[PDB]
Amino acid sequence: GLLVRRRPATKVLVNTVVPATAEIAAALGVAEDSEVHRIERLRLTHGEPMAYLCNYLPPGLVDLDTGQLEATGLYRLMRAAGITLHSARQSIGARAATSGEAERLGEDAGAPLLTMERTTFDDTGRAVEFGTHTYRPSRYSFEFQLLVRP
Amino acid sequence: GLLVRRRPATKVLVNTVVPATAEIAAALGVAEDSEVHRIERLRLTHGEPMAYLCNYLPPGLVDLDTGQLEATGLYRLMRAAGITLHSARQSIGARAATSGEAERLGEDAGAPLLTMERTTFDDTGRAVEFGTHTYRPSRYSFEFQLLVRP
Repeated sequence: GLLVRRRPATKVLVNTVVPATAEIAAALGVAEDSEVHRIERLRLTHGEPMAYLCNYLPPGLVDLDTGQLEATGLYRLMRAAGITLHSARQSIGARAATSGEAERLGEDAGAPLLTMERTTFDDTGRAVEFGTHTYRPSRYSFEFQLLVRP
Repeated sequence: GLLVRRRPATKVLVNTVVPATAEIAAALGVAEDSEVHRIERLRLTHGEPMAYLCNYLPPGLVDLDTGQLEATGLYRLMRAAGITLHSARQSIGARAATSGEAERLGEDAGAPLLTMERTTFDDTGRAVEFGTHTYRPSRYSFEFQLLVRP
């Protein structure tokens, strides 16, 4: 079996409620146009922008107060509200940035970005969080160790 | 603790012996300019190029016959020669492709590529393999599941 070990400042840009598109509904297992929470954060290191984090949560899970979010990570907050985080599904990829995300991060439109999409589930196998993220490749990379564990 | 589960055709382009640069020596724990094996593979899916794989092995580990390499994966071959693979260190990133890798893969110079670097160690904690890879982001992504395991 394969065990894993993974090898900044946060500013909230969006804290809203929104109807689920098909992609979001699919990820979270809710109905299209049902309401979900949309959060957007910029993460900076040494005052420079590192990553752009968009997250979607299903209704009635957590109190999403902007501010709490600038203090601690989203997972810590969720556990704090007594959500159990049991697994996550992840895909890591790369894209040319469109004008929007290129601006938010301080980069030219078309410049390569590191992307990742994640869905997080609880004890009962329900999606609890869906994230769609971009990272400045000159500023960030996914670092981990894989271990064969008896 | 965090367990992990991961969610083509191969053509050998280079099978050679080469002096270690500082980067390669560092990864593998050998001396600069000491000799290492350099392998290069193109992986294709449906006859289209998916990834460009450069690997370096320290001397006297495996018989690296081109051909065997078009049949099976590099890890299987190494285990086959009785190497124990115990862990690996990985970093995943993104780059604009330079003319070289852009050509090899069928892409314009500057087009975003998915990159990954990996070092693999055996039972005794020695590097056994160092890989430096590129992936066409429209053709590939890193897919996995993370599990909290009692």
